[PDB]
Amino acid sequence: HANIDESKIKDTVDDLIQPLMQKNNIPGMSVAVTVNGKNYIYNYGLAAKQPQQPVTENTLFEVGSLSKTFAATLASYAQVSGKLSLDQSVSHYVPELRGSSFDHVSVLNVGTHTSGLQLFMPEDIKNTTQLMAYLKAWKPADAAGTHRVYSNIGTGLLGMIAAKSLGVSYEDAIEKTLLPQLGMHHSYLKVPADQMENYAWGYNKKDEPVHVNMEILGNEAYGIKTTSSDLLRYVQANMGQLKAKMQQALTATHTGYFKSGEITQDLMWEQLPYPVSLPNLLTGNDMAMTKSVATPIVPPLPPQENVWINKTGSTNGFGAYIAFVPAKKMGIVMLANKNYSIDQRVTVAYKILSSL
Repeated sequence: HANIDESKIKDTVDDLIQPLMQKNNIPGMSVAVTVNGKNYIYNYGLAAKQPQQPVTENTLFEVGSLSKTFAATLASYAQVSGKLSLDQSVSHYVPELRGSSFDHVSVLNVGTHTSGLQLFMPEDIKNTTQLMAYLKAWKPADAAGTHRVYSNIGTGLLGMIAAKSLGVSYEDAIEKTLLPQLGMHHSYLKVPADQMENYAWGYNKKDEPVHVNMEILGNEAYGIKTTSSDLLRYVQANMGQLKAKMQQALTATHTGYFKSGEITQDLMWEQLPYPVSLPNLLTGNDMAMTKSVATPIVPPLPPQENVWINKTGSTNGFGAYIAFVPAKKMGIVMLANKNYSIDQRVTVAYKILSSL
């Protein structure tokens, strides 16, 4: 249609996403954009190849490490409810780690990837007893609070501590409290039977259909399955656009606690100044697997409007990205059932938001 922006936006998104899916052999995608208070959802391709099933408004994707921001939101909710202090040590909340290295690791450290815990849970840890034995014996290579090492284990502790401070399991905290209060009714840690037909298959490097296997503390770090529509609601809630403790909690996760390279590290969210240069955005999204120096921001930077806030997420079979700019009330969710390179996710999102 002439003189309407939904047709302009669809043209921009189609022109970027269709060649992206072709050249990377991505079976299906959903892209959700919010601007000017309006929501636009674009679906492409196949949720499953055999039997064939299209991506629909109801399609659930694994979001991988986007899940970390829900653990942060829960910790922030516990903090605004008076149940959790981020500067206290991890062993203050987990008494079985009293006398270990976690006497000198704060909850803020695990919420900002500055504890020094490694990226991946050791593969032979499968129950709580083995987990506690590992954590009691662990020692970081540098003092907690000096370096940033992106960590699934640290995120797991953040979520576990937040849930315990609220008196519930993490799964209960997310599925019975957090997601319902956000109005995200088609977001799950465990997909129910009536939604299994909507659960897209992921396609791995060998193009085999795969679903993520949930291991210990996995819900906190990589467990969320959701629709692009529910995640767009999450983005809008993070920008204060929807109809008080929960809004306070969402906003407070945007507090800036450490500088590392080009990014400001918030509570799991990461941010860059806006307007953002694409080179710095690409550099800031290439920090997933290496150690970097981390410098505290004290007093912490309050949640800002004039910033680009983002998070990548991946599993073996899926690739996701969220970015939003509160000053412009604009945001994007990109979900795919193949794990394609982060530089391509970020570049497409930059091009789409810059077109608005």
